Amino acid sequence: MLKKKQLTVLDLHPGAGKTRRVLPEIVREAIKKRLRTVILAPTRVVAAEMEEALRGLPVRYMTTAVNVTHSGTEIVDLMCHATFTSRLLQPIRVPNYNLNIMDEAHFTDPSSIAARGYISTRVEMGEAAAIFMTATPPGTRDAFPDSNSPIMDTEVEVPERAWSSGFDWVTDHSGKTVWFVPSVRNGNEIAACLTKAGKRVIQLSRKTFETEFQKTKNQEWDFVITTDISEMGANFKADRVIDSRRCLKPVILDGERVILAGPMPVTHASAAQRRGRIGRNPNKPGDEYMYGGGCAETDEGHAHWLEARMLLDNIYLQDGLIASLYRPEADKVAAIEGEFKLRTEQRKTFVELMKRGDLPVWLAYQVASAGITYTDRRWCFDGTTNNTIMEDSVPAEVWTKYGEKRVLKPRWMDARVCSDHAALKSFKEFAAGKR
Ligand SMILES: O=C1NC(=O)[C@]2(CCCNC2)N1
Repeated sequence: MLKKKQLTVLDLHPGAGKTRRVLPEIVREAIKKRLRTVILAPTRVVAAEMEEALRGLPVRYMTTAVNVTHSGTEIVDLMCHATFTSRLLQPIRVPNYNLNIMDEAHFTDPSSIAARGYISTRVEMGEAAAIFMTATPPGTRDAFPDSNSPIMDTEVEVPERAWSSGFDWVTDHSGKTVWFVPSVRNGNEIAACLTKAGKRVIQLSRKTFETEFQKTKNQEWDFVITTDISEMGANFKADRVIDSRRCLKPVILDGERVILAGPMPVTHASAAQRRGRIGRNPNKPGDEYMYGGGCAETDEGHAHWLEARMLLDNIYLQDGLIASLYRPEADKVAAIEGEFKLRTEQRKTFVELMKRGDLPVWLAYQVASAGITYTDRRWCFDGTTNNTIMEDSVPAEVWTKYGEKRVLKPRWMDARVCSDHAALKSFKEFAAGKR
């Protein structure tokens, strides 16, 4: 696999040992052949699990998730998918790695799609080798793959709201359950219902992932209520997965706004990864997987593929050449390579709105392409009245950096900035000029 001009997909079934058995062996061969290598982890939690599998090998951990003393003798670098894409965007010179390893290469976040595009382009050019590690490569139609031990698969109606009757099987369980919900607000309702019934619940989501995941190892729990973030390598000591088979889909309407569409069916890749959390112990057969819907190809027209094109159009590759998306996922968006290329100063603003502003890619691009500077927040209040952000069914208000109380009404409306309480509080802070 380590021969240049070669991209290998390592598609062993979930729990076959890609991370703990195959990855250390690849690292050893790369160090023997003096290949400057990058290892890309989807989350800080997977990076910490990788340090355990790679302990004793000279790897440089470019993450704050691991507390190791780097000697300077390392030719292998380990960083998160988002860190790699960020460093490509920023004016930091990233080495041109001879070997690129992506763990959980199925991740559909824009920074992961961009990383796959950049890497696969470098391989197509004959400049580098790559390895994509995932049980569910882009374009999988099988949601029931192999596992370490047999899983009991059951199609059943799954509640997506609080309940009093009709779902006795949910609370009649004596083990540990991982429940995938389409959104944070949906998770809150189900968690409140389980807690009222005397159950110990941990909730997980993108923003609180590292902190709450530690609670899954540190204390006894009955249920874990999570969003799709737990599809990226998160390991649990569970015996059942309850799967709504639903997700939210960010959609760009008329090229003017972003809505969160659905809940709608997940892809086969997500269903296989959610099911993949159980049946991982060969000595314990009979783990259950209860699913409450079918799969569909909801990644076509999904805003993340357009956002990944916005990122690759602003990453330098070679003169005016721009990286293409990784071929099996390239038709998920109708986009021309280069259409989102920004001039030097607008590009710098685009990077800063994402890095410091913490805004979604699409929204950061609308602001930067309009020729607005990072600290100028007048666009958060001058949008049409239909763009009024609402808090508790009344218009949201913020004190501007001028000491004037104004209704939050952005020129470009992106539902992700107000999808939950934490997202709205963070966007109010940005509109206030607090970061
Ligand atoms: O909202 C805006 N702030 C600004 O400085 C501009 C002025 C006119 C066009 N360039 C950007 N717009």
